[PDB]
Order: sequence, then C-alpha cells, then structure tokens
Amino acid sequence: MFHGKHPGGLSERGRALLLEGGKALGLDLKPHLEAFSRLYALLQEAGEEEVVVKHFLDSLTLLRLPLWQGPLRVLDLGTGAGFPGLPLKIVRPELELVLVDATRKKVAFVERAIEVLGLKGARALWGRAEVLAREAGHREAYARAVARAVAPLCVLSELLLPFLEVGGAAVAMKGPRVEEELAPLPPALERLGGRLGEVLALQLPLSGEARHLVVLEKTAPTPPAYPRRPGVPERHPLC
Ligand SMILES: C[S@@+](CC[C@H](N)C(=O)[O-])C[C@H]1O[C@@H](n2cnc3c(N)ncnc32)[C@H](O)[C@@H]1O
Repeated sequence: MFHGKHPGGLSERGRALLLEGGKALGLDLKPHLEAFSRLYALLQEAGEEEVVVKHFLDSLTLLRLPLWQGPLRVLDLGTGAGFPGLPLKIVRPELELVLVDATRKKVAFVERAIEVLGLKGARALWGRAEVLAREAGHREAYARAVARAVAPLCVLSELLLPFLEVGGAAVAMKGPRVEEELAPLPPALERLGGRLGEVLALQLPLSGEARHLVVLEKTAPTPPAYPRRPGVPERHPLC
C-alpha cells in the first residue's frame, strides 16, 4: 500500500498520512487535500514529506480549542513559512488572517502561497511585533493571536497580549515541556492585561509527541509601557 509517487505534490503516502492525522484530530481533510498538496509543493519549490505533513497536523491542533467560529480577526505572530496560520486558514476560511514575520523572505513566501492557493481574507505582513503592537492599526485590534516556535512564554506574552482586544485570546503553541516557562508567568500576564487560560495537553496524531496549547486571555487593556522596544523583551523578559 501507499506506493504512488507524484512529481508535483504530496505522494500517495503523504496524502494518506495527512488524512489519517486529520481524522485523529476530528477533522475531515478531504476537501482540503489538494490545497495542502499544493502548499507542500510550494514549500519544496522554495522523509522530508513526513516532516511537512507533521507541521500541517501540528498547526491543525489549534482546532482542538473551540476558538475559531465566524470571521474573527487573527494574528499569526512570527509565522515563518506560514505556520500555524496557513493550515488554520485553509480549514477555517472565514478567519481574517494577518501573518506577521520580521524576516522579509518568509513574508514573501507566505504572500506567494496565498496568491497561488487563492486564499481570500489572508495577508502576510513584514514587521516586528514590538513595533506593530504600538500602531493604532494593530494594537488590541485582534480577537485571536497565535504563535508557534517564537519565544519562551514570558517573552512571547509581552509580544502577543498587546494585539488582543479585551475579551480576545491568544494561543501559544508549545512542545512537551512547559513547566519552567509557565511557573513564573501569571504575574507577568497581569502586568500586560492578561490572565492564564487553559493549558491543553494533547498527543500528536502520528508521532505521539506531547504538545501543549497555552491559552492567554485578554482581560484588560495593556499598559502603554508594553511592548518594550524590539529585542528588549527577549533581553530582559518580564519573568
Ligand atoms: C523558529 S521560526 C518558527 C516559525 C513558525 N511559526 C513555525 O512554527 O514554523 C520563528 C519566526 O518568528 C519570527 N520572529 C521572531 N520574533 C519576532 C518578532 N518579535 N516579530 C516578528 N517576527 C518575529 C522569526 O523571524 C522567525 O521566522
């Protein structure tokens, strides 16, 4: 089984893995298989295959939180090549997505992926969190924000919380170990106008690796001190 190889997208095995992984997460990815295949081809144009399929599926773990209803404005901060934002947008097309990265070439890739995949209501933006979150256009202007593989929670919270309108929520996607990053966090969240929401523990569907979705709730407006200047949160974190 799964022997088919294709020149320009996911292999027969790659397709099967994606669908199987989706089902384990409670998702039917059949309607999106060709879009994911094309996204994979784009990533290649820019064992390999299984790694990418895993990134697709890890991104899709966001859907294990009932946070994605209707046309919410969502920031994916430090999106890189578009994770977790592009998989999320593919499967939840009503979301109004802004994907930010400090690295121009990453942003250019995401912009091309949007154009090639024909996604509507998604845009890639070259910028620094610390700068954008002081613009009236972005500060406390999002209902949701997400980030994967960006920074320790103490730093990341200062980067994410100022984008959230009061009542909004952020998801910091984390790996197997969160104990140390979480320990000193709640007082720092308070300073930013946030509260710690749930920490959802889950196991990746094909690999069985542990993951944690850390939810940050936006409860009051972020004081004007935050975020501090580019690089400062990382050099002198709040916790
Ligand atoms: C290790 S990559 C992870 C990318 C993607 N989220 C993923 O999971 O595959 C971290 C990315 O965040 C971006 N980044 C880090 N700090 C940032 C900041 N303060 N503002 C905007 N982008 C940032 C970097 O340019 C880099 O592309």
